[PDB]
Amino acid sequence: MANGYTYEDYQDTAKWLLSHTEQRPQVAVICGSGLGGLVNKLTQAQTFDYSEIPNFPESTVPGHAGRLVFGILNGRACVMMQGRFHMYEGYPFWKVTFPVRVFRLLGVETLVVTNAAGGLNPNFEVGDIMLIRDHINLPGFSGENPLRGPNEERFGVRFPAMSDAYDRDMRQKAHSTWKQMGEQRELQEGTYVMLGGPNFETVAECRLLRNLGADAVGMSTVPEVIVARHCGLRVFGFSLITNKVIMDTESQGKANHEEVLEAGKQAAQKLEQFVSLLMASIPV
Amino acid sequence: MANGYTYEDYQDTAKWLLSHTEQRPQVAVICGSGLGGLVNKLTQAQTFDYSEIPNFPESTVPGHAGRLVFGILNGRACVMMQGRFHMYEGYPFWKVTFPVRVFRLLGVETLVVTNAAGGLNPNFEVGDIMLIRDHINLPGFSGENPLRGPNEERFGVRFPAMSDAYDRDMRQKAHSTWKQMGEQRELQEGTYVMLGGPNFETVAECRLLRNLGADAVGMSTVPEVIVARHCGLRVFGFSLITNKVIMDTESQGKANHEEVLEAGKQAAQKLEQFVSLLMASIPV
Amino acid sequence: MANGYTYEDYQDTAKWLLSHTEQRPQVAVICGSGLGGLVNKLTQAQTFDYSEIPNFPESTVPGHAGRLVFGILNGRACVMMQGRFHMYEGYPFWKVTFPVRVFRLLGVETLVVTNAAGGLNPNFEVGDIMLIRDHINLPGFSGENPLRGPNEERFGVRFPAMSDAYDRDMRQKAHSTWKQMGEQRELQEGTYVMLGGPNFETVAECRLLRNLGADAVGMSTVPEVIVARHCGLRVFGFSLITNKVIMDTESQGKANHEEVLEAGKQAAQKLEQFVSLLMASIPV
Repeated sequence: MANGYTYEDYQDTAKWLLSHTEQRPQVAVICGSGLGGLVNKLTQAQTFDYSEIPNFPESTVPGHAGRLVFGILNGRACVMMQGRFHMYEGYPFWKVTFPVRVFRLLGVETLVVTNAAGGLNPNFEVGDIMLIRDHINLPGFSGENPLRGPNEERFGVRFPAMSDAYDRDMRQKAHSTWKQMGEQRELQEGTYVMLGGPNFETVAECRLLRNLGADAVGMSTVPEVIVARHCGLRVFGFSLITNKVIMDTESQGKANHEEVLEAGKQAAQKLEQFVSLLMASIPV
Repeated sequence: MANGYTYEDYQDTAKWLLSHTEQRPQVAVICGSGLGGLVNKLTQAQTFDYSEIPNFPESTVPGHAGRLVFGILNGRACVMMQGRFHMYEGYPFWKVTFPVRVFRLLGVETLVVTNAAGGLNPNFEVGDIMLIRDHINLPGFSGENPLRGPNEERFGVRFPAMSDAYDRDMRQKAHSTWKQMGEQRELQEGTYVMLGGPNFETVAECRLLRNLGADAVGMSTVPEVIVARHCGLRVFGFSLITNKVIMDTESQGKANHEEVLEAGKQAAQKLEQFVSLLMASIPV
Repeated sequence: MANGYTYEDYQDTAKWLLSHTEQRPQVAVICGSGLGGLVNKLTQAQTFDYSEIPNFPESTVPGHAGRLVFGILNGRACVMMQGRFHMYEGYPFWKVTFPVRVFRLLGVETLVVTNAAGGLNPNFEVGDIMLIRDHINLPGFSGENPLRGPNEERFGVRFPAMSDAYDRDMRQKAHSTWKQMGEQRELQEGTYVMLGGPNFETVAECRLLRNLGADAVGMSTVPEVIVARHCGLRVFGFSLITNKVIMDTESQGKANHEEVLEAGKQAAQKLEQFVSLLMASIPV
């Protein structure tokens, strides 16, 4: 069905959270596959299992702890989604994106999204970090959109713009921070295309996706970004290139969630330091 | 769920309409965003709010009055949908397209569809009128189709052809009429691509859509055309180019429903005269 | 809703079948539009109407007999789906693909899929047989996938690979068999793209599909292949090019299910002999 949550449902969850923690984060971070380690840098951390939070869905995917963690990251108060929800789990987008609106009602102003992704751009290598400059919402083309149904004007407008989805200032700061890190490999950047999943792409599909102008492919993020932008949140994020997608038929190989998770560990420290540093650049 | 309306549901609504008006139009016109002024030229006009008509859905979008108006346009009896329904409102296509089949059961033979659209073809300018020569149904690729489910043979066949959707004769007459109007700007023509919405497209999505061979993009029309063709209605229509879609990242701008509606006013008189004149060209 | 069948539902149907036939096929064949004649070569044939089989959906499309036939084809025991299910019938993919998992639970190891398809590659001619080398799942891009929802690990993994969907060895054997047949026309090969239907494509849509790298277009097969691969079945199949899709606007013509079915008859004997011979090449 279309969005089942009323404005009050979001409000109730927000109030519940506010009454269970003294922390008041202005930044929210959604950790994708193999990126749950970001919470490790949090001090004064308070954890809530998704099942404790009224109205919150459940992370069923491996590598998605399913915990909402409040804490200080590089002197900045934040709330992290250690694990997220995906359409392929059977969740409609209005459920997948539930936390984003709750965050808005908590006083959050900035949303950082991260995910594991397959590289479509041939110049990418496993371990690359790609700053998301733009996206292509394939499910959206068919009408599968978290905003489908009556519009809640207390959140945003009926026809929100998406061309400026990823904050220009933050991406600039992101590049500056990367340089301060003295990293060898250049900070990649590009377009992230989202598809439903859960199966991995065929060679024909990959070629098509690259030809559409996509740099990385995944099964998440985009719906959260759309909902964030609809309610006025500043958004920025990145994809951890966990694998090079098979672009030629029978080229000895096939993607697997194992390599995805395993990759998240080698580049864990990398993006973990990066995100912590970015906290300082996030305004307010 | 799949189509919930039985053949009788359509019949009941048709009979209700026939018993409440003496008018018997052979032409139906669906007015899109900012095009509700077309009813203004109607004489002997009788209006029914969608909420009065048994089984009729509700227009919730601004600029969509939500009234079915019967009247004479240029000496021709017609029924106009002052406002339409969209998938992004939460309506499945079988609800969005309900009126089209009712029109068929009223004796209507021709359907004129109009809409506001973003220009993908760089040669288009705001205020341009694009005769729809063909379409690309993105939601249809995924199976979201008003014809999905058991086929009602009393309406049409199981596998209807769409390659000849837009009547060739009418488009020719349309061009001739435009010339008689002595209009400075040439009558544009092209392919209309439909996507779900309600958010506006990203730059990457726009580039992709243009590359797919689309001339204009919108969130309506196509489902009505498919249903019309399935039940044997002659179809023709056009898009009012209300805005030039941002084709380059951060090129100082973003689409908005306001500019869309505001544009519909400047080009209102334009397409209003055009449609009135086309009445004479519609056969029978 | 997401998959409604529990593991037990599949098991119950499998046990029912095993207790009603002594046959134990290791190969399953799904016959598409106009290909129901393949059962004619079966000896020791036992037929079950889909309506007799607990949990089985119903074939509503003409040319789809709706019978599950057990028998010997070229000395090899097989089970054939004389007719299949399609999304456009109103069936969610978890219902369309129900038989594939039942086959797995019957001891089946190989799945042969066949279908009628429109040719996108200009080199194809009506009557051509195209070995499916790869596919493009458009509905999958939007999330419409038979695997959507909680994953049944007793069938397969959460994120199955699809790049190797069509068995390389079988396609090689397929080509060898074709040569032994002394056929004049070369055995075609390519990518099959699936879309929802039930309407036939517009010219713009066709151009787009070809540009995406598709060789043939249809409204089936892909979901069955995904489910087959998820549960470990060896898969291979082909499309009977029943028509050349209109690639140019108003080029005197339009597709129809009649020509589709009529074509299946001329090339019936052709692919019928071909499939029977392939039985010998299928391993185990």
